[PDB]
Amino acid sequence: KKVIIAGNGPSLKEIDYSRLPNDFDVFRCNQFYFEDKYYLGKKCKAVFYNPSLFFEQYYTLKHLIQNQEYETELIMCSNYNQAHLENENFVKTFYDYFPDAHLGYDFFKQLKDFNAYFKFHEIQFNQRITSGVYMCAVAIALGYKEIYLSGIDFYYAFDTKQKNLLKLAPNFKGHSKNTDIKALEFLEKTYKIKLYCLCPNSLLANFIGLAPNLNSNFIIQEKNNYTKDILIPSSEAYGKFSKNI
Ligand SMILES: CC(=O)N[C@@H]1[C@@H](O)[C@@H](F)[C@@](OP(=O)(O)OC[C@H]2O[C@@H](n3ccc(N)nc3=O)[C@H](O)[C@@H]2O)(C(=O)O)O[C@H]1[C@H](O)[C@H](O)CO
Repeated sequence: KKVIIAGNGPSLKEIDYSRLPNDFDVFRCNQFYFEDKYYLGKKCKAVFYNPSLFFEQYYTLKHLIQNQEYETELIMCSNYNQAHLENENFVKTFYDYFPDAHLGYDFFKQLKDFNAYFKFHEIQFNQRITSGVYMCAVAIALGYKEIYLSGIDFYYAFDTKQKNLLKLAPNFKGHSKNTDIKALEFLEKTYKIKLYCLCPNSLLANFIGLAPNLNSNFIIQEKNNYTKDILIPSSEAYGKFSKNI
């Protein structure tokens, strides 16, 4: 099966739906649910969240599901088993606090050469990949062979400036384009998989070849009265979780 991997950049709103593969799974990340339309449908194979806001995103995801705004088979925390990158207790107890979820590193680490490539450049040169790229590695580890990229623009497809998210991550007021491209090329080259770019106005199309024009239709379903901010747990919830925070 093929996979569409979506970051949340402007390009997400500029998909050339003519080039959509026949049959595919969808990977989403972080604040994908801020999208004002279902640019890639309601059904996710996997949603990926950063360790630092995992508690709050998992809580928000449960409401998205409850409220029939999205579905997802897998729930991934994009960790790396590095003390300077994420809380060691959170990781240690993860499956007991989030039993239907997965540590992304369980899959990421199956790519030995890429794990090594990433670890070296991060710890040595402070080269971090974005989640778009992390999702790619995990996809390859699950045996996907064709990856179609959207929403990756090297710095959203929506107003991210929402009260709760601003409270949790005040930086919504590390990375580079090159670091991401070099990682993608490395993955393509080393693991013999195919990258495609679904967004021809994206700066990404300079680097990855355009997915092929089939004559695909896609219905972009509208959203109303939808969850467009992350939800915050109660202070008693944080109390209980606190060893892991
Ligand atoms: C403030 C802060 O912490 N920003 C980071 C950001 O530097 C980046 F690390 C990332 O990406 P995030 O912004 O959510 O966007 C999701 C992914 O979509 C692609 N994208 C999006 C917008 C854009 N203009 N150009 C892009 O390329 C990138 O592949 C990105 O990783 C991430 O984990 O990769 O996550 C956010 C937050 O940690 C997260 O949103 C909190 O839940």
